[PDB]
Amino acid sequence: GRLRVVVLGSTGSIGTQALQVIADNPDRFEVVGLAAGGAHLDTLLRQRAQTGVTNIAVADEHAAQRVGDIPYHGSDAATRLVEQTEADVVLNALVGALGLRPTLAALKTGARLALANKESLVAGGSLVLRAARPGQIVPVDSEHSALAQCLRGGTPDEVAKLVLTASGGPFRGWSAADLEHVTPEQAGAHPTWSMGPMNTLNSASLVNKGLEVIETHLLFGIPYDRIDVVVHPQSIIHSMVTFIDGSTIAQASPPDMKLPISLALGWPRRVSGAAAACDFHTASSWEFEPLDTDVFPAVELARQAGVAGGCMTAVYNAANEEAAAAFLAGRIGFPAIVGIIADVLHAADQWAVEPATVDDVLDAQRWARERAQRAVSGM
Amino acid sequence: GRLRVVVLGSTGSIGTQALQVIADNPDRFEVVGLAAGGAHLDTLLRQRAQTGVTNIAVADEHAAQRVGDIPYHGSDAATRLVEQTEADVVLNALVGALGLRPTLAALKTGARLALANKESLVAGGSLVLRAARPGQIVPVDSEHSALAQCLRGGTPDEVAKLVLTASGGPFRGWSAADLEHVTPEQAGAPMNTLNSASLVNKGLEVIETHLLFGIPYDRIDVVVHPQSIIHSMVTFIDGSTIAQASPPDMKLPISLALGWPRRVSGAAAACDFHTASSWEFEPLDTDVFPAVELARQAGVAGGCMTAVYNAANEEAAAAFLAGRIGFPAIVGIIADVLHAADQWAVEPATVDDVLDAQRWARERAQRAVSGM
Ligand SMILES: O=C(c1ccccc1)N(O)CC[C@@H](c1ccc(Cl)c(Cl)c1)P(=O)(O)O
Ligand SMILES: [Mn+2]
Ligand SMILES: [Mn+2]
Repeated sequence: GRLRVVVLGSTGSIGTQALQVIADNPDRFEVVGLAAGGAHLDTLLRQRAQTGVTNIAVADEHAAQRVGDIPYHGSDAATRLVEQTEADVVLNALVGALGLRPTLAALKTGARLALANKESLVAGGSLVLRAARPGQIVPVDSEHSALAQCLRGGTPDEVAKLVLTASGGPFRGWSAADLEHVTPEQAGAHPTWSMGPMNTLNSASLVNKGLEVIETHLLFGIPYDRIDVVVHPQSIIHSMVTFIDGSTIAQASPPDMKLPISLALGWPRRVSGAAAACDFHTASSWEFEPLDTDVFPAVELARQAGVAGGCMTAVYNAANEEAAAAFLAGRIGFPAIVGIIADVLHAADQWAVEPATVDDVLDAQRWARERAQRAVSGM
Repeated sequence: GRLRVVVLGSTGSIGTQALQVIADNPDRFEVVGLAAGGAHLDTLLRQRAQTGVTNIAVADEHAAQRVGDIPYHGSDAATRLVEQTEADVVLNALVGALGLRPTLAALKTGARLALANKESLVAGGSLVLRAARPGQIVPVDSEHSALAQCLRGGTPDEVAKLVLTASGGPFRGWSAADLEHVTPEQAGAPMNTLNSASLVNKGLEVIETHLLFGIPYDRIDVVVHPQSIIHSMVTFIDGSTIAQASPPDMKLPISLALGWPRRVSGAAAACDFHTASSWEFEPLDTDVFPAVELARQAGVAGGCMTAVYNAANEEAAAAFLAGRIGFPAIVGIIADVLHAADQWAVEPATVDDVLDAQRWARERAQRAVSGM
């Protein structure tokens, strides 16, 4: 009855919330593994003391002189923890490149993978899919969690459309001309040595939604031409599924990541009192409007990369990271982020091949960065 | 593959929409029987012509005399059609008291009952429930169709609340004082329309929801949603709500009731999320509209009380239409009648028990009218 949980990336926002859900629900879950990168050693050590969990890994080579009592440490040590720890669920909330090998290891163990790491699907693609059995991957992000719930409304042959909702970001309703000269600070993107500013930039870019469309295709096996994005400023409905008879099923909740986290951990069972429900005793309205795809071409560009397949989505994401970083640094204008991704992709025919190994994904990503760094440089 | 379908009340709105669904899906369904009152004989004869179905029932004896070719005629013609005809699904879209016996006949056959007759469950209560097996009654109403769909979102132990949406009728935001002056014309009256306006329809649907899904009344909520695009929602124990949405079109829940658990391709248009739209929610003004509160009271009391609730409504509704009482007196009289109905919390053993409750309720409502 009690599920054994490995929490990877335990010190970040997703990992800390998952540990609160588990602490609230010791009848349903027990923590059996923790992993974080060496920069987060002090917090990881606090978690060991608080959870009493000693099976912990420092997920990289860093803090190398302070790991004398850590059971796993070094490059790829989170993968080793996953390989060696009996569990029912691996929550992978590692950030970026770190997340890929532990995802692959988790799938090989036969455990459920509660996947928070975007890298795994966006870059890994068919590497990750070929390692998974049907139903083994359960998403942690609000939208994909919404979609997985709404897909319960019918059999696969009855699915007409998947509809992801999007806030539209801070430039919702702006013209191309309006966006020509915006600053990173106008996007709500301010410095911090984390993926925070990148994440907020991707939200302004609509690249966030592009990535979520890619993840949707891979998670649910629905063609790109049947994955739509709708703007919904309230973010109460987190996504919807439209079925062949005309019926749409939607999932709605006040924003709170503990809900989709709880569900991914307990899948298929829901977790009592994980989050607060919508209160239908106070007036509200849920608004929907089309995405302006002329102004925000990032989403259709993600579909184009996705349709090409293989390492093309790794290329899309890696080119975005470089271009977005350039925009953050004040080196390029806002429109050039997606302009650069498009340029890199146009040159990227060699990367439509499926990746044979992790190294092919890494090669595609290095190529894409180099290619994006060139585009940025002149300009 | 082909489900044989008996359509009761074939000439009404639901009936005709159902025939069109069946005609569009001959691989899925076949019409094998029709029943109507006879008021719209033109339609029935036209339906006989288009479907080829000669297996027909007519309530009116003088209207059946008009053709003299109808195998079933009289006050129980529909019931006798159900008893005789080999079917997989009986769609009962008969109106009012006409629907109860046919519902009982249908359940007795073992066929799925696609139920569009509110009276069956609301008045029939446990008598209808005792006649049914798990899953045999499949609701046609948009709200209950939505609920059944949203329940796929989890297991039964995970359900926190069922939330029915209500249009609010044309008198959203009106005071009791405002409602005093309402004419039949303003309330769109047309018994479903009046009930929509008075919120009694929602009251009835709350009772139906309890009896169909076995959720307690204190966990069946109503929210006002004027667009009627969200048709109902379920809130699960983890805080997640699952909602069903579509442009209002009965062909959707009709198709689903006939083909359950399988969906029917192209039954209805989907929401078009490429055009801007707004879905508004607001609480019901329960001071001005207590019909749902009253329905819960009747439901909790149980037995014949919901039969009393519905019959008092119909009498009071008739009085309002006749010009004998004002609009707020409809639900006012329902309350008065229910409050006098302590003796009626007894379980109905037979159809006559239900008819006795309804008689009592009609007479008590009339006495209240003769007061005002
Ligand atoms: O299920 C239905 C219905 C739905 C669509 C079309 C016709 C009837 N009804 O119960 C009719 C009354 C309900 C209703 C439902 C949908 C609409 Cl579009 C309207 Cl006007 C009224 P109510 O919320 O007022 O109680
Ligand atoms: Mn998201
Ligand atoms: Mn209804």
